[PDB]
Amino acid sequence: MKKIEAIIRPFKLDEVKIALVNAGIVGMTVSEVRGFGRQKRGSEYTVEFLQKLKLEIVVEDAQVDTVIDKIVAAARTGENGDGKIFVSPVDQTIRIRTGEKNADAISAWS
Amino acid sequence: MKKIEAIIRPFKLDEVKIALVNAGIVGMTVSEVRGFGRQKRGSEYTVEFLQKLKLEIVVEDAQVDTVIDKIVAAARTGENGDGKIFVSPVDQTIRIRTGEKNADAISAWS
Amino acid sequence: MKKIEAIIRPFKLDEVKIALVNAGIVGMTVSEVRGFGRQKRGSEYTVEFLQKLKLEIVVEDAQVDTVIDKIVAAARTGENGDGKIFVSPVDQTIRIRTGEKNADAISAWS
Ligand SMILES: Nc1ncnc2c1ncn2[C@@H]1O[C@H](COP(=O)(O)OP(=O)(O)OP(=O)(O)O)[C@@H](O)[C@H]1O
Ligand SMILES: Nc1ncnc2c1ncn2[C@@H]1O[C@H](COP(=O)(O)OP(=O)(O)OP(=O)(O)O)[C@@H](O)[C@H]1O
Ligand SMILES: Nc1ncnc2c1ncn2[C@@H]1O[C@H](COP(=O)(O)OP(=O)(O)OP(=O)(O)O)[C@@H](O)[C@H]1O
Ligand SMILES: [Mg+2]
Ligand SMILES: [Mg+2]
Ligand SMILES: [Mg+2]
Repeated sequence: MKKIEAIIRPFKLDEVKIALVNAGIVGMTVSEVRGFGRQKRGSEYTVEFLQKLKLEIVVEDAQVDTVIDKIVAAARTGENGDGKIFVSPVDQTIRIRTGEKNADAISAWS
Repeated sequence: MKKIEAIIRPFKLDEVKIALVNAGIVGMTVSEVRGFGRQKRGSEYTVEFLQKLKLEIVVEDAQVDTVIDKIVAAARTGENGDGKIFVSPVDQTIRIRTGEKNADAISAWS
Repeated sequence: MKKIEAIIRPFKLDEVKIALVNAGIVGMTVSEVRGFGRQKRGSEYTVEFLQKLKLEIVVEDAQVDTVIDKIVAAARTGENGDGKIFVSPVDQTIRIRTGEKNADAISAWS
């Protein structure tokens, strides 16, 4: 199991969501965040942090590469600021209503 | 050390908090998020993302199973949408005020 | 690659940002959160969760100790509530605009 955390442009949420759902994703969490990247000592009057959305998608390992490709293709515009993806390990997943775990708590297959 | 990330119904925060504190938890972070799960191509007029709270609780490994059980018991209602828990590894924890690490930065025992 | 998650006092954002940028950091994400720590059964009228900012900084492993030290030095005040840092593994990083990975998606060196 892995967590895919994708930081995207806010306007891209629905395009990314549709891509993910059509690829078989059946869960995801979205956070409002602000950030900076490489910015191709500070100011008291201006703000370097830009609004983004943080998508968190917990998947099985066999899904990761597909998910990444779907996100990148849907989120990209070609302009600096398109976002960044971080993949990290997940040890266990539990569905609260039922107590089901791992693939049972993630998968479209029940 | 592990991070327990629990996505719960907003109204359940205080019931879950009380359960955790009574089980000996002495730290946690809460985020406002939106999400979807299995939803037992999109719309321009309606919103599939539902408001939830993201609880992040960093614990020692011996605490994990207890914490999960306390969260599930307090958060559950039986209706779809009760939430989901993800456990992930933590390599190091540091308390900023003192520089203490790991168990010293987590534990109720000082 | 590691994720450094630093929970800090809101007023400290710019001091911490400046320290990180001067140490060579060229990316970070900030979240509004609420939390509690050790609090040196609840109430219906009062709120134990305190506003904090969650900084997420994905770095290469050689940067971690420097980053931690910069954060702690900039964020500390000496009063309870100064914050907490969690370090966790990252398996892969992808820049959305270009598809670059790992160090190429993190580093100041291109
Ligand atoms: N190393 C990082 N750690 C944590 N968050 C980051 C990091 N780099 C970028 N981010 C997040 O991703 C968002 C988008 O970054 P952005 O797309 O500008 O990256 P970039 O490296 O500057 O690439 P580009 O050249 O395409 O702009 C940032 O606003 C921030 O929220
Ligand atoms: N795989 C996932 N990855 C990331 N976040 C998820 C995932 N699945 C669910 N979530 C988060 O958990 C919240 C609650 O999900 P929910 O309880 O509806 O899960 P479910 O799998 O549909 O189970 P149920 O049948 O009990 O509804 C979602 O709104 C989202 O924030
Ligand atoms: N174990 C934990 N898991 C998750 N978040 C935590 C944990 N401990 C603290 N936090 C987060 O860090 C914030 C700051 O905690 P705080 O600095 O009060 O920690 P503390 O352990 O009480 O240390 P101090 O004695 O310096 O107050 C909390 O409000 C919460 O957001
Ligand atoms: Mg950029
Ligand atoms: Mg559901
Ligand atoms: Mg405290």
